[PDB]
Amino acid sequence: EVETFAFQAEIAQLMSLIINTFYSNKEIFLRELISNSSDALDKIRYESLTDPSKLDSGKELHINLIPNKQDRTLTIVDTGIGMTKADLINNLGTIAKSGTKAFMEALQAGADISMIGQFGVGFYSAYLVAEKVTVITKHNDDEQYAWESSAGGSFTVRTDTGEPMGRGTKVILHLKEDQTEYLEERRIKEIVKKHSQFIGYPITLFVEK
Repeated sequence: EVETFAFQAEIAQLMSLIINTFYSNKEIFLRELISNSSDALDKIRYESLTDPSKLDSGKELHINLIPNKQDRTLTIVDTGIGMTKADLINNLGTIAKSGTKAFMEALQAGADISMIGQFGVGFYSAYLVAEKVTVITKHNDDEQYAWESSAGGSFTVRTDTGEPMGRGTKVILHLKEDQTEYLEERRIKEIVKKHSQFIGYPITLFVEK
């Protein structure tokens, strides 16, 4: 049972700008997603300070990067607070309407696409490198859900029957054909060291057979 939704017009505009603008510095997508994971981990850590049972769904607070060359996917897994169904529908827990408004003024007033995370909408930088994004998420207060979009103005939400997650978020990037450098170990390591060297959670880069 799959529900299909229209993006708000402003978010559709943000996504088309990300997809259509010539902009070579695509690697920042990974910094933005890792920063989102760190923010999500901070949130469940804070809740756990006054309620330890918040971590009954998993005590480890971490970020995994899982490349798969056969599937042409890069998956960013975190054990943060996760998202409810309502969060997913409401632009993956972001204030994306007002954030987009600010970002697009900045782009005409000098800024470039790499500054996107300063406006709270860094998630959508995934579409610099992905033709499709799948988000699997589990929040303590809701069931496990899958969000998905290939842009084009719509996204889907369904209950996820896949592998149970415990708590957190998985962002599956179905990479564009010309963006497979982001599956190579040495490229991912370089980007993490350049842009994510001070993230306060372990980031484990998985290797492949």
